[PDB]
Parts: sequence; C-alpha cells; structure tokens
Amino acid sequence: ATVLLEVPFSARGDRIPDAVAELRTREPIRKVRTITGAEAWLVSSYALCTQVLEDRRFSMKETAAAGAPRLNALTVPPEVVNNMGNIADAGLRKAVMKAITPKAPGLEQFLRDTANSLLDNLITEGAPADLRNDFADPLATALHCKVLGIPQEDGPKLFRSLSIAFMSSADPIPAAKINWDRDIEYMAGILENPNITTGLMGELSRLRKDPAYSHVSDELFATIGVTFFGAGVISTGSFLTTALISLIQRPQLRNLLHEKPELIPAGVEELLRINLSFADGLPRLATADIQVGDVLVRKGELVLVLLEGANFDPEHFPNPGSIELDRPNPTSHLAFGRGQHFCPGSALGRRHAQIGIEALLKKMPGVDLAVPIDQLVWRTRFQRRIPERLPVLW
Ligand code: HEM
Ligand SMILES: Cc1cc(O)ccc1C[C@@H]1NC(=O)[C@H](Cc2ccc(O)cc2)NC1=O
Repeated sequence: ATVLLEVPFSARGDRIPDAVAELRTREPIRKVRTITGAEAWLVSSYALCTQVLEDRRFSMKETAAAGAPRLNALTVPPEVVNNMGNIADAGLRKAVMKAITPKAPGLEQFLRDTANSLLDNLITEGAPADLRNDFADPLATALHCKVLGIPQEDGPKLFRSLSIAFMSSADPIPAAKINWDRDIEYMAGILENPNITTGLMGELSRLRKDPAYSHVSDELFATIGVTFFGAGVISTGSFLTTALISLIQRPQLRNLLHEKPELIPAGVEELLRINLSFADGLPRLATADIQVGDVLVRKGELVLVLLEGANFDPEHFPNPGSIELDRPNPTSHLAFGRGQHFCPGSALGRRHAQIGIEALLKKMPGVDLAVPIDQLVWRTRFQRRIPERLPVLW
C-alpha cells in the first residue's frame, strides 16, 4: 500500500529529478500531498502551467483564505499575500515599478563596483571562498539597500530575517512574526527619516506626504519596503547562487562567456530557464470549477504550478537540459512567472545576475568547485533551493 505522492520532490537545486519528466509525460496534472497534509493539483507541463498562470480564476490572494488547503503556513500577514494588488489599489504601481528598474543612474556601476570589491576580498583571503555567503548574497543585499535608498549598513540585519521569513513550513513560525514586526518598525522609521530621499523608500516617503496619497495607510508603505527587500534579496541571491553552480558545472560555457562577454545576457536567460531556485510550485486557489487537461479542478482546490515542469518541457524547449544560447524562444520560460503576478523585479534580477557573472568570470576565470558537488548541503523546508555554502577555488 502506497501513500499519495508528496511534494516537494527534492531540495537539491543542482539537478532536476528524473521523476519530473515521467510525471509530465504520464500525468501533467495530478494529485499530490503537501507538507501540511493538504491535497493539491501539481501541474508540470508548459501548456498547463501557462494556462493556470494566465487564468485569474486561479487566485493568489485566495490562497490566504482561512480554511483553504495550504502548501505551507503563512509567514506574513494574510493581507500581504495580496501585496501587489494592494500596491495597485493605492495608485503606487507605476512608482514602485519605476524605482526597481536597473536603469536608475549609477545603479549598474554600483553593482559592478560592489561585485568587484567582494571578489577582491575573496582573492585576498585565498581559496576556498564561499560564493553564496561571501558573494551572491552580499551582492543581492547591497543591491537592494541601494534600490530601496536605505543605508548599506542596515542590510545584514534585514537579511538575517530571510532564513526564517522564506521558510516553507507545515506550521506557523513564531520567529517569523518577531522579525516581521521588527522589520516593519524599521521601514516605518525609514519613512519618517529625512535623510532617506533616494530609491524606493525615498519615493514612497515623498508620495506619503502628497495629497493624492493621504489616505494610503502607513502600514502599506512600510510593507512595500519589507516585502520588496525580502522577495528581491532572496530571489536574486538564490538565483545567482544556483546559476553559478550551473556555470561551474559547464567549463566550456564558462570559457565561452569569459571569452565573449556579450553573450552573457543570452547565457543568463538560459540559466534562468533551467534554474531550480523555486523549491515549491507556485500556489493558486481555484475560485471556480475549471478544466485543466484531463482534470476538472473544483472551486476551493489548491493548484501548484511547477516552474521546472514548464521550463524543462521538451515540447517547448527541445533538449531542455542543455544551455543553448540560440533558442528561438529564449525569454518564453516561466522563471519570473506569467500573467497577473509576473515578477516586477525581472529586469533587476537579470542585471544582478549578468553583472555578478561578468565580474566573477573576469576576476576568477578558473573558478571551480572546491568540493565534490554531492557535498553541497541543500536547505530544506524553504521556499528556495540553495546550498548552505558554495565552496570554490580558482
Ligand atoms: C532572478 C530573480 C528573481 C526571480 C527568479 C523571481 C521570481 C519570481 C516569480 C516566479 C514570481 C511569481 C510568483 C507567483 O506568481 O506566485 C515573482 C513575483 C514577485 N517578485 Fe520576483 N523574482 C526575482 C527577483 C525579484 C526582485 C529583484 C524583486 C523586487 C525587488 C522581486 C519581487 C517580486 C514580487 C513583489 C513579486 C510578486 C508580484 C505580484 O504578485 O504580482 N523579485 N518573482
Ligand atoms: C514570505 C514573504 C516574505 C517577504 O518579505 C516578501 C514576500 C513573501 C512572499 C513570498 N515571496 C515570493 O517570492 C513569492 C512571490 C511573492 C508574492 C507576494 C509578494 O509580496 C512578493 C513575492 N511568493 C511568496 O509567497
């Protein structure tokens, strides 16, 4: 006698389980059990993943409803699941999206300077170096302090909330509320701090005192800062970390991008496509009865959109495990989602990874793992897949 298939399948972020391909072929939508004990529909083909993400009747905000089947416990207030919707309703979407583009004057130069300084420090200390804790994550943190307009020295403390904030837990997490409340208090103080005049928080601080926004809540302004810092830092840091592994595992790609750095954007796009940083499918709750493939999903049921299901689907990306810089459909992957909730930080995430990789390949052309790849320790019960340390030599 066998139990219902459990998700997630593996916390390892360096390879996709052979099981995903068998599942996509045989049952591209099928029932699974989540860590909470709830049942859910796991969707694993490109066609069905796109269908779900483009149909707003599969709702993100409704996943936070009391009594719904859950992928994991909330680590944020329930109203925060609707964060982008609240931003839009407050009239703040254009201003927020403008503040988080990589086009702001000096931002890209700051990123390059920061990456080079981090790498110089590692070279001075000598191999082995930890490219997650001493490169990718500090680069992500520095970037988001700059984007938010907050002091660089405040980055590390905000960062240390994230190993709990992005847990994927069966049960509520007491530490998540402690850190959330503290970080909200911090951002509320930032909005009242007259020295904060640049970046996203500088812009929100101005709009907060503009008569057109006088009824927008101080809670929402603070929440934007906390959530954009957290989502951005965890997403860019984790993506860059696992992209570096994928590059290290491919010496000839590493050498091609070192020799022809103009190919780095196309390389980053393929690294995004094959990336396994999202540890769970994207959750949606059905608000109606909806046919998805051979399954009639019923109102109130949980659907999980498996990004690597779509992104390794050979019907859409032939030879899907191979990084090919000349695909005809290179940005059509789902690494940033699709539809209503498409990632607002997609351009910034691309530039973070492009600049980080360019800098690493220039400073450490001989970069290689300093331990056998099986020795990487993969974080469990987390919303991202990441190795606890990434030891390299060069
Ligand atoms: C490579 C880096 C990144 C990746 C791979 C990534 C991935 C994603 C994905 C897949 C979603 C869709 C989630 C869903 O539909 O359920 C998403 C949404 C989001 N991302 Fe990103 N992201 C990245 C960088 C960033 C950055 C830099 C920020 C902000 C600074 C950010 C903020 C957000 C926010 C706020 C949402 C929710 C948007 C909404 O609900 O409409 N992300 N991200
Ligand atoms: C737990 C948390 C702590 C934070 O500090 C910020 C945001 C999350 C939520 C978590 N993060 C994500 O990257 C995606 C996409 C997403 C949804 C809503 C959102 O506001 C931002 C992003 N979904 C999530 O459920």
